[PDB]
Amino acid sequence: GKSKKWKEILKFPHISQCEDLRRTIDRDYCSLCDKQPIGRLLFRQFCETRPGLECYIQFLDSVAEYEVTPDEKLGEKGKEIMTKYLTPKSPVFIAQVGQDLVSQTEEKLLQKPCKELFSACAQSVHEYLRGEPFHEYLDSMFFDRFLQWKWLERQPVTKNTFRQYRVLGKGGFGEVCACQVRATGKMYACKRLEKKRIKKRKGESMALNEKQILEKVNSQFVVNLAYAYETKDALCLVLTIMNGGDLKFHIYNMGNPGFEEERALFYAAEILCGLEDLHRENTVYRNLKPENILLDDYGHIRISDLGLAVKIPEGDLIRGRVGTVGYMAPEVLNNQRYGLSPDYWGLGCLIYEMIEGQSPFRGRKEKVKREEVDRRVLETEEVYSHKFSEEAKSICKMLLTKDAKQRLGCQEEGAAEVKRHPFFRNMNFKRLEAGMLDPPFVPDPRAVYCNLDHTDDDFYSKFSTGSVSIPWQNEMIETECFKELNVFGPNGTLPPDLNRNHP
Ligand SMILES: Cc1[nH]c(/C=C2\C(=O)N=C3CC=C(C(=O)N[C@H](C)c4ccccc4)C=C32)c(C)c1NC(=O)C(=O)c1ccccc1
Repeated sequence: GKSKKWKEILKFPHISQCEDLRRTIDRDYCSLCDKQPIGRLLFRQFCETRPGLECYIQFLDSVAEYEVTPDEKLGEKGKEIMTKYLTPKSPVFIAQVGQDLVSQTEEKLLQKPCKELFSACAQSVHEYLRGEPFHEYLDSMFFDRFLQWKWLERQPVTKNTFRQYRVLGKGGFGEVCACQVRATGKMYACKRLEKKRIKKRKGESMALNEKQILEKVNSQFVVNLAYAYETKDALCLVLTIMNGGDLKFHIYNMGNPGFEEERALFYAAEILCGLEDLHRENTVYRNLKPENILLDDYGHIRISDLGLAVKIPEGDLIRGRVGTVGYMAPEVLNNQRYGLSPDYWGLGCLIYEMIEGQSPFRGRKEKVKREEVDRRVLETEEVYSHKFSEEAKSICKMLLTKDAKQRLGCQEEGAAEVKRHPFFRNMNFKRLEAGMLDPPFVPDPRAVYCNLDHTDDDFYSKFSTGSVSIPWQNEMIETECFKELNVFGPNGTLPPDLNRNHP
């Protein structure tokens, strides 16, 4: 549902408008050719024009396929790649990998195969492309086209950039609408925060905390921020739409109550991956509870309410009794100084609650005061049932270890430790992060699973930043706007917008 004249808004500017962008963008290979989706596509598109570079992109694709191939099917795939790219007389032969590297991978395949068999080769390939091909691409018409896409990216966004549809989560410190970008037709979730409440409550710093935490992290398993802007009356945050409901509804209304262990495994694996992505930014979530794990249209999950998240300074600890009764780690209830450990306590709480259909320290049918709930969280040892395997019992106990120093995942190894736990013994995290494992429950599409101060001016100047690069470029690609507008000249000739001769 793109706007009538959607091609005029995303109309490329003339290459001459991007000179300021050219002399300012950092020419980091990893950033321009990999992280940034549209940049990645354009560099790959540049490599298709050269004969000697095409085989390198094809090989990296085949390695990407190898990493997610099942175990029983690895050998075959490995041999395929070898006889295709790594044989001297192959039409698509990789040259910059040393002969002493192809013979090393020959020895590797002569034995049991591994998922990272081709990692050495792929790194050699990238070390090559990082040099001569990359700098060739910089002086190519495709980097020029990238500068055009960036110029579009940084354009100002306002209320007119989107169109609102319905309110969905009116309740918190604001409301959550269903905004939609008009030029592309992509659906999001407006997160209107009323300026007046913000100043009255004096929590402007927490608005920036959530906005900046979101803009920095980009995970498949945490709601992604795509736009932040200021409108008369409020400050909305354009976020990933989640039309599948939340985990609380599916545990209790659509559950036994509860899930089978295998189902809980899927959700816990994605949640652990979300928490790992947040922790890579030394950011603790502190608000893990079923109603904050949402489902999308496919059945995959994302962490949602980041209003309590904070970026723990590296080599530092923080203080704060925050969260929801019954989902607060003991170190928090006591107001001790903690790190990332509350999130792993929350993970324990969630796996338990999914499997058993009730909280580990409170019964669905129980009527207890916050005081006794906290006393149990701090003193009582939880009990398990035949719904848990020994492995599930184990991971829940280790994650629900009262002493954050003994708690699983709260060591130097981090999420890796939790991912190795026998509870995930049958989980291929690689295929999970690649979206290959089918989710257990698929939400039906047509379902309903339910003043004039200058100080505020600076607070907004830091909040209303605009579009987020990676999300924005991803939006362009999903809506096929990139496919449609990314059109060069007939038979590899400079299009008019990229030829400095005629503006
Ligand atoms: C689509 C959708 N998104 C969301 C919601 C979200 C989202 O998407 N991202 C995010 C990220 C962060 C939040 C978040 O922290 N807010 C808190 C409360 C807050 C704080 C301050 C001010 C306002 C709000 C919420 C969301 C909701 C409910 C539905 N609606 C349903 O779940 C629903 O009933 C339904 C079921 C089936 C089909 C259609 C609708």
